[PDB]
Amino acid sequence: GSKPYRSYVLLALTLIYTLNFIDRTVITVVAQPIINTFSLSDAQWGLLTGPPFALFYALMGIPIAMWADRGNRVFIISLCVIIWSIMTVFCGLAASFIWLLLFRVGVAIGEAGCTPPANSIITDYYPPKSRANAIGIYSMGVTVGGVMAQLFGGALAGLQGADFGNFLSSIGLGWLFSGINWEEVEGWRLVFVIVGAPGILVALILWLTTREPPRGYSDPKREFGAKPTFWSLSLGAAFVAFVGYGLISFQAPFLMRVHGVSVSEAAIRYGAPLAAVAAFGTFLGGFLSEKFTPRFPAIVAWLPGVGLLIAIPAYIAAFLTPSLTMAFWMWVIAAIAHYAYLGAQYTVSTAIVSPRSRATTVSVLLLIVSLIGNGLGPMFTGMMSSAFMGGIIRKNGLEEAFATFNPGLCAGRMAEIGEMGPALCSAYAEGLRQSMVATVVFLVIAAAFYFLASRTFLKDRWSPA
Repeated sequence: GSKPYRSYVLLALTLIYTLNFIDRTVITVVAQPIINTFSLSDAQWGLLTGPPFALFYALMGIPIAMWADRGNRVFIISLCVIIWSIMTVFCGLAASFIWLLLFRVGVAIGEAGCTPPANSIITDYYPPKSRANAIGIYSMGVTVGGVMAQLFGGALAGLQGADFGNFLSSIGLGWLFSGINWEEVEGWRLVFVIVGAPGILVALILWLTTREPPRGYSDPKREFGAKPTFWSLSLGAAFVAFVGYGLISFQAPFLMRVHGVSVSEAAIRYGAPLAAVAAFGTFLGGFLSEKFTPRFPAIVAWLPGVGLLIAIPAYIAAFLTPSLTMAFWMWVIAAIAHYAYLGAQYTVSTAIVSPRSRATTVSVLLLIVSLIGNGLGPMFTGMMSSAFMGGIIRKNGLEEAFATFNPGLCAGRMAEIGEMGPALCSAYAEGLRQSMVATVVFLVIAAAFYFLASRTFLKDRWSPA
């Protein structure tokens, strides 16, 4: 590399990764908007925000990783950056739920090929003396990306299509002003397009300015599978992630339906704070695992899963509370406890395997936590929400009214729904509220696995003696 040049390459890659997480998570900011537009079932929203990232890892990251090792240059990143940028603007342009769902899978496929190349890139650029600093910096893209998604998404939502159309026209793009009724363009479309578009320019800049480092350069010169502790730590993390993904996927719809916050406020005043908090708890739980190991590992107050068990009431309080102020603060407490156990299980998994094998140990564990947590979490939370609403409709005989239900009318056009419109809106709020509570009860399943891990830990532990 070179004293400031490789630092530029590192910044470029970290920015890509931040943008990767911006595109990935901004979908949760504009949830209810997309739902209103297509009159989607919460079951459908869970489907859109869950299983499509079965293609992110299991069916694409493993292929692309192999491609990077025996493949081509920086091109692979800049190619993927364009793919998931294009697919993100196509989401803005989606005609229907299935088109939206297809484009989303495209984003997933594109993002699969971000980090595996970027790790190799950094590794060859950086000397072992400082590879870990570089990679830690790069990793910050997740935290920054999560918080930026809630900030940029929040800001861009509530931009009127008319506003954007005037802007485009004023900067010389009347080729887009003509043919589009900007007054009827939904804000969530501008979010997707404004967010995804500039990534193509970014990809081009990366490709022009970042040189493919020589493989292995660095000029400044699977035993876990046999262990029950590993599979326990994996499942408990997949259930901690399950709840996290479920909740994030419906976080803003909840806050809107139940407390009447605007899309922007949902994302700016709650979304981005809680994202930071969730990262904070994640780092904290790994830190505490490292700090408090006085020749005593798997550290945790006796009855290991009890910290998760504390998060469950804090969560349930937040959901059931009529004060939004207490909702936020209880949620902050609950996220800290909750995401702590995420980082704790990450650290402990490296305690049961030889150093040479920690990479593949964490890789498998994260594949598991993705497929199960991201793949099922939102889908459970959606289905239960739809189902819990169903039960209200049955109990109150709302079926006839519901047949003409369109979530969007709840905003201010409840009379237009019919005689039982307000009933249906409260059912729409309560179905989700009840599912949010059901969701976090899965932290019982998670705590159960954490306990099971502590039972087999000291047999499966790794010691250098």
